[PDB]
Amino acid sequence: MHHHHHHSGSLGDQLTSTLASALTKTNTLKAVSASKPSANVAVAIVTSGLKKALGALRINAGVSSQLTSAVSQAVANVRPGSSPAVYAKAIAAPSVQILVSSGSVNNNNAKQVASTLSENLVREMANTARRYRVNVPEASVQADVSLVTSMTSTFVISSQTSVQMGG
Repeated sequence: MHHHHHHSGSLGDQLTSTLASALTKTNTLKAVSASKPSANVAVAIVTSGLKKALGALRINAGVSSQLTSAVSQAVANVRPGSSPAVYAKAIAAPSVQILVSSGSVNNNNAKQVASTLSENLVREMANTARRYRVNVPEASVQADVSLVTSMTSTFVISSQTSVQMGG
């Protein structure tokens, strides 16, 4: 819908691939996914992490408001009983599309925002999950934050046309 066609790999495409991939191996997602709670609580959990993530990145309230509305829709569509792969994707897809449309993420900070957003999102997501019979030990959450962050730390956008006028 917002993604590009084909040339240098859309920025959102890579962000979602990594963001979803990391969240797919995060207890914060495997615990809630395996718990098979419900789209009702799942939406509230994701929103909690989205608010903190965007708030920590000084993201405009306007864009941060629509991002939550969309992310919640996708997450509320996957329905309960679905692997953490679909949930993470339903939160990154609508996140990258809006993050890129608002300029909140570009070909230079995407790695930073992806690490911080996921770091705060995963942390908050777990906190809320606890109230939904999905408690998570700080020992596990910490690993999820370091894992998602490490992935971005070495995130390189394979885009040929990435000239910012410098030569």
